[PDB]
Amino acid sequence: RRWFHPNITGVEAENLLLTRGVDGSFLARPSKSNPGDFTLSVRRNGAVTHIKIQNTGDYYDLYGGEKFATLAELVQYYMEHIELKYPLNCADPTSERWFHGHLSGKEAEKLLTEKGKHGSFLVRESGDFVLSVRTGDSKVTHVMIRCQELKYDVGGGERFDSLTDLVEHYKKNPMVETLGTVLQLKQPLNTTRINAAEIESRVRELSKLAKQGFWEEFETLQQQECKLLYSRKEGQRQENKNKNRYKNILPFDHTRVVLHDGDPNEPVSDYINANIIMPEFKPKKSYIATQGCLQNTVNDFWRMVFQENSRVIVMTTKEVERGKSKCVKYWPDEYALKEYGVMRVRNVKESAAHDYTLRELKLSKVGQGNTERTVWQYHFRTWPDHGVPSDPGGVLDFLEEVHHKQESIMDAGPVVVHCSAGIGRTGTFIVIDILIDIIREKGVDCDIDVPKTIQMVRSQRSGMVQTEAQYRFIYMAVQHYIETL
Ligand SMILES: CC1(N)CCN(c2cnc(-c3cccc(Cl)c3Cl)c(N)n2)CC1
Repeated sequence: RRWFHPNITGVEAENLLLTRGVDGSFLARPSKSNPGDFTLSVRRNGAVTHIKIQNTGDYYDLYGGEKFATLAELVQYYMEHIELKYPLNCADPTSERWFHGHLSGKEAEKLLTEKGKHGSFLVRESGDFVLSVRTGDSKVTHVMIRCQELKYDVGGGERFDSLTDLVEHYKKNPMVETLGTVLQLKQPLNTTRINAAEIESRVRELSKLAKQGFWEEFETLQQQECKLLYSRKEGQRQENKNKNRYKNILPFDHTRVVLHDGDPNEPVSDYINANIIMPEFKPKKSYIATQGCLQNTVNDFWRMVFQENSRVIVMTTKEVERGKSKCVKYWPDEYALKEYGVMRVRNVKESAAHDYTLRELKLSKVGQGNTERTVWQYHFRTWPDHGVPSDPGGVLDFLEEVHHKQESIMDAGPVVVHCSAGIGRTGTFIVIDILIDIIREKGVDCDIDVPKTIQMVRSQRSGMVQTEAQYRFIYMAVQHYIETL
């Protein structure tokens, strides 16, 4: 993911492509003219083209292109399909997990001693740098990194174009001390795990200017999304193409929900754009993250709910937003009964609350009375069209009610969560739910690691949690939950 430059202007991007690139060279960067937006800068016929990528929270929407779950998925699509031929690699180490810019040696030794383990390492500024590694069961070793005539070295041997190239080389070819100690660079020092009780302190520190600390942390998490390019073959099958709301936003094959007992006369009846999400990766405290139904996928949706024994559905979109259909109406009007293929649904009662509507549904298979179960649909109706709510209170009160409903039901299957694409708002609600559940069981004195949790959810469905605004909202929601305990 070296084609992503987090700190360059459009002029710097043009100058980089015109002087260090060739026709077909490209890079992506965050927008400066509209923070929250991105730009794909591409060299074609000796000139540079700047293409806008927008993300208001649901997907990356490339101008003159398609809608994607991650920037890595976007780039992989066009590199395997204006030509994107040559990534122009970024030498900036700001978004590396192990880079701690202006941090002192005293503080760095305190962090490796209190939070490190064998092979924990960090790189900090001295124009020179220091590589600090903990080894043992123990001790801290400091390796001086010289910057001489724009290249990096540890005092001998090879000279690197970037700290990234230097760190990767010494991860592959470890330094050995003359008495035998292997300076193993096993893992970056963990600085994001916090005690839940100290959430306020961390939010305060992250709200300070780095763009704030939140931006730096979120972009270091995005840098790791190239580790998550898992296969999505099933969603690409001709037979499944029109079952996807967005052509290129697909479920990973390894976690997709497989639909069994399909119409024997239907060649492909096992697909739905949905993934099982398991915390720390029981059916009960698991989730199904899915897209908003299409008219042709309503029956598949109900086959999924029935098969998985799901008793709670969380809908985080209106049916229509900004004049566009985000989810078809897959449930009957209040008091009505409808058949969706082999599935029969009665809408028993609707209850309106400030931020949401609850629909008590009875789902059963046609011809089998004894299969009836109640499915509780919580429909969050006040999420803004773009961005996130200004206050997490409403979302928390809603999740608290959803949690208690699910907890009250013996052997309930995973909670189904959906929005439009099923990755932005969906991923945001699931992550908040996972984090608050840890504070429920383990109490205020528990460890929480927001980016670790999100990377874990993102390994089960593409792009869960889309934006820096949602990333900050997750911290704000955890903070508010702890503050009202
Ligand atoms: C100051 C700095 N340059 C930015 C903040 N920082 C970190 C570190 N680690 C993560 C992390 C944690 C768990 C899983 C994943 Cl995948 C990630 Cl990437 C993160 N998001 N930010 C430290 C370096």
